[PDB]
Amino acid sequence: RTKVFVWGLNDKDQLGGLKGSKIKVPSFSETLSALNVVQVAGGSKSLFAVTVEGKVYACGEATNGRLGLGISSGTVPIPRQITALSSYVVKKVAVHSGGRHATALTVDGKVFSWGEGDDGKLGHFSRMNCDKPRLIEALKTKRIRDIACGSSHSAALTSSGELYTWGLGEYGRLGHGDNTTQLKPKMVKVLLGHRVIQVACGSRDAQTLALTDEGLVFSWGDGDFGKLGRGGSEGCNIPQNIERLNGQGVCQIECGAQFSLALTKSGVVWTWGKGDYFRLGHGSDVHVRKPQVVEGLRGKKIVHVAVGALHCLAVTDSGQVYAWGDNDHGQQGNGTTTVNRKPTLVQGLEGQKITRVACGSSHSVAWTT
Repeated sequence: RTKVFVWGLNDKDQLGGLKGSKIKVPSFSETLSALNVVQVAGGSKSLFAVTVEGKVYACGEATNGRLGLGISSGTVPIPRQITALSSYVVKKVAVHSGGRHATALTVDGKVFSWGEGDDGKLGHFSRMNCDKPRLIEALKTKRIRDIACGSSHSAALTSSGELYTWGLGEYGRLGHGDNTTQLKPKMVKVLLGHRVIQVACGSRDAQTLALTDEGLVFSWGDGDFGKLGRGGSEGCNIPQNIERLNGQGVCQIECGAQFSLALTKSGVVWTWGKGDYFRLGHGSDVHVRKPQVVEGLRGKKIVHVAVGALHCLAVTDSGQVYAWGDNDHGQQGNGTTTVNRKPTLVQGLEGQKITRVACGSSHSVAWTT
């Protein structure tokens, strides 16, 4: 039994079966709790769940085929299974919080993509949309161990540590030294000789992050608001090391809208980038152009984080969920629509030892094991 809780925006039933549009307090999801979820992932007004059986369920806005259920208009208000993937064991779904396309990675290392096909982010040597998932033929020969999607590009990394990016080339987010759109996965040759073990992709004029098995964090792409983490606002189409995070023990990296977040093995959260609407968690809405420790969580061992467009969630080792950022749609889970300028204990989860959070554009998810 895996207890799942949702809140935030529900205008397109992306919360999976709640009445109302601004769910302001976490709410037990009967649909999602029944599935026995291993992962929940949130896209643009969309929700995905990977069950312990390896199946995938989707709900939310159907526009652009973002749900992979064979339709490209309307809404799916009850989680439905992505039967295209029924004969595979899916281990993970990657979607950006402001995303209209996604990928699924199977346990044997095959990768499927579906949704909006603009700028080639699906990886099928085209710009076609895909209403149902399709095997990224280009990666058949590679054992893929992780995936990430931005709003306009996608990434996959192999067991050996090589990183592939593809999709919209503009502002250098792909990391190949030019700004050329890539319609098929292309290997980031600069990161060879580093074992890349995780990657994260942003939205709109986007950055990209990579993490190596030695703790090194790399960033590239759009530089606006200092989201690349090296000060100023200069973009870069070549992966550059974020010197400040070296030796910190970074173990997870995420990209919200125009900002970056890192979590360390010892439990520290670092954020940087665009500060508007308090998405960084430092108590003010100024930009932060090199990574800064989120002081409001000092002394709380954070074990899992998730980022939406303008909000963050962090789980403590004791099962408490802290949120910060914008609250126009109740995604803070403080029972109001008041912004959390600093990390704030989420309401209505006491007694529930939460181990995982996820976010979509303006909604939130917490669940147990």
